Amino acid sequence: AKNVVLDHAGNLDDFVAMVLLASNTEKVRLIGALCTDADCFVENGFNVTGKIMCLMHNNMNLPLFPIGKSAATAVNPFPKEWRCLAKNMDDMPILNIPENVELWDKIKAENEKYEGQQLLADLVMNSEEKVTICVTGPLSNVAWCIDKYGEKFTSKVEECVIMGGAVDVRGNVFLPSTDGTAEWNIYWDPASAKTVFGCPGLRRIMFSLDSTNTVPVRSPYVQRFGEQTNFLLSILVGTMWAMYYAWDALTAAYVVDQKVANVDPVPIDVVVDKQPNEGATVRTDAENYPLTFVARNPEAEFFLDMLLRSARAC
Amino acid sequence: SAKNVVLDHAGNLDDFVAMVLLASNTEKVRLIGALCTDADCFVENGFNVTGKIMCLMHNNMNLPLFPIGKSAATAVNPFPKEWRCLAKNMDDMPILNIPENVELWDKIKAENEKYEGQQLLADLVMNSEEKVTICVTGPLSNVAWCIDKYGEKFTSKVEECVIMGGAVDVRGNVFLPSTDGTAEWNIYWDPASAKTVFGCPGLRRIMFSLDSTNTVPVRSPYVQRFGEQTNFLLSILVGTMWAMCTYYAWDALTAAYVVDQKVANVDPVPIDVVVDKQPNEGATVRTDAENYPLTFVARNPEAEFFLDMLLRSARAC
Ligand SMILES: O=c1[nH]cnc2c1ncn2[C@@H]1O[C@H](CO)[C@@H](O)[C@H]1O
Ligand SMILES: O=c1[nH]cnc2c1ncn2[C@@H]1O[C@H](CO)[C@@H](O)[C@H]1O
Ligand SMILES: O=c1[nH]cnc2c1ncn2[C@@H]1O[C@H](CO)[C@@H](O)[C@H]1O
Ligand SMILES: O=c1[nH]cnc2c1ncn2[C@@H]1O[C@H](CO)[C@@H](O)[C@H]1O
Ligand SMILES: [Ca+2]
Ligand SMILES: [Ca+2]
Ligand code: NI
Repeated sequence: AKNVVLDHAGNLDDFVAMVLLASNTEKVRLIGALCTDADCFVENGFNVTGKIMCLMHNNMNLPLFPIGKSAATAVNPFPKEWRCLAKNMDDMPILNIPENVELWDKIKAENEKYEGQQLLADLVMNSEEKVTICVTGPLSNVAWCIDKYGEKFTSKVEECVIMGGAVDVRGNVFLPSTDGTAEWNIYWDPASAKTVFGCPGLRRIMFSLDSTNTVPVRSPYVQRFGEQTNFLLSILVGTMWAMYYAWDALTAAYVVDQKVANVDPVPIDVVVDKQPNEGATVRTDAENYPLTFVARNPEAEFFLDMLLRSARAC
Repeated sequence: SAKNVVLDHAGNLDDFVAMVLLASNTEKVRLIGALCTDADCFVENGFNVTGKIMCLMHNNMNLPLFPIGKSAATAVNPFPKEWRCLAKNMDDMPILNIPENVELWDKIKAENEKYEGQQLLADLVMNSEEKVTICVTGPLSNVAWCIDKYGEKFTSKVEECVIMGGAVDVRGNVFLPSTDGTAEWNIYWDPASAKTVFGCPGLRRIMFSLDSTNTVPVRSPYVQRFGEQTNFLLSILVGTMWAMCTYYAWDALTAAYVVDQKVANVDPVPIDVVVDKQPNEGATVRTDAENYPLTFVARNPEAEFFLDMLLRSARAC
């Protein structure tokens, strides 16, 4: 298996992505996770990450791993409308079985002392083999590592698989001050995203809205987790999807198996100016600008089957 | 021993916790029917979630099946709502989509699709051998329709109506640019129907207004205790519903009273409803009209008793 670190923002799909990575131990060795106070209040996101990890560790062969809270702060905050979703998951019955919460209470102190950004840097730089970073939240943490360590960090990254942006499709950030061209993860911290997408020597796979828009969350599919209620992960995943696109989950599925999508190189820049299109990921013709491999035409059925099967790991 | 009960609800998360409380306490309650109104949910979703809960309960605790109808009631004041979706999410929850339960619901869904909720309530009440208790957790439109159509022929068959709604000596929860914050949502949705119900003589009414429901909030550590009971389908269900709206136990408290009146003492108050288009439209006010019908308003509910009742009830299966 290959080493993977999950850098997420604590929304429901970030957690479905976590389940996908953690459950596929033959292909992925999940060596760490960091949570950013973005799509969630870092507090609850950290706790849900820990509760899911402990539920899996006590039920399948998933080694414990470090979990760190990132110190990253937003340039433009997510809608408070969907930030406290990690708070709700923190209270779900399936994540509060006493034997699992007891394990989390026993290992929480070791994890509370990590600073997420430094943890991402250390896990990547100190690994024997290269590490794949699955980024389902903003790019603030990867940018921080690039700024502090440069090539000492990027040379140890196998690839960075990123959920974010919108290249040849409309974005999803519709506010009185914006024009709808930007996507939320990039809009949260444009400058950090600029740093990541313009870094030479860093291989980037980009799951922008171009690909995620083609694999929507539909009721008949979500109801199939009801056929697997003897599996804790199916009660977990079905409950989170029961609450609009499998953005982060698609991104993580690619990490598990690249047959999820073909990718095409595009030089991607980011608008960091305080304008209506702030956060937009745009094609640039600047000479020698670094290429990003944008996912295209994802294999929907393959992904949907992968998630249902993965949710039977325990 | 058990008494006949009909649940008249609006499909939000607490309407469903109320349903589980009534249905799980078979020593005390015989649930003979339910109707769903297109108020705090899109009614088709509320209809399906009611059916799916009933079928899970029939297959796991022998709950007898009963008719479920969608009401044709339309709002006087619709919510400018972004929360009428907590029935849709629910319809897709894994614990309500177990094959053996979905198969049974699919088998009986067409028969229930044919009912019209308002007429169904009237028929359930009027054709019953023993009197019927109506637990109303959504707006009062359906009870009002029955009173308007059948009058005493309907009310004489009602044991009592236990209603969640209103605010008597505390502020309300309807905060809009044109309101003064003294009205509560179930009444504000259809004030005229509420006025009809509260002013009907010869109808016994118990009222769980914000005065009592404000005293029992949904708190995270208590909700997390349902995780100690995941071997019970109803604990995964109730816990999941209270988890996503950690909010008060408005409807659940109302249903708990139907199960055991020790949940709260009640005090008689003559209640009128503001129907004119004023800032306090929908408010429940104490009227001084001579000989006006009394409503028994719940006071100082037994919170610990209620919280224990719900955790216990959720171990029924
Ligand atoms: O409406 C929403 N609800 C929950 N999460 C959302 C929503 N919109 C965006 N994201 C979050 O931002 C990225 C996609 O733009 C994904 O990483 C997702 O977690
Ligand atoms: O009466 C009905 N019978 C069968 N399905 C129905 C009915 N009403 C709504 N649906 C809905 O249409 C799809 C199934 O054809 C499902 O989405 C179901 O929720
Ligand atoms: O008690 C109250 N609390 C909060 N807002 C209120 C209350 N009463 C009336 N409004 C009104 O509803 C809008 C905010 O939702 C404001 O326009 C305010 O005038
Ligand atoms: O903020 C809210 N979210 C969801 N349901 C609500 C909210 N406020 C009120 N109710 C609904 O209206 C009655 C209490 O006024 C209860 O019947 C409850 O189901
Ligand atoms: Ca995310
Ligand atoms: Ca209600
Ligand atoms: Ni239908």
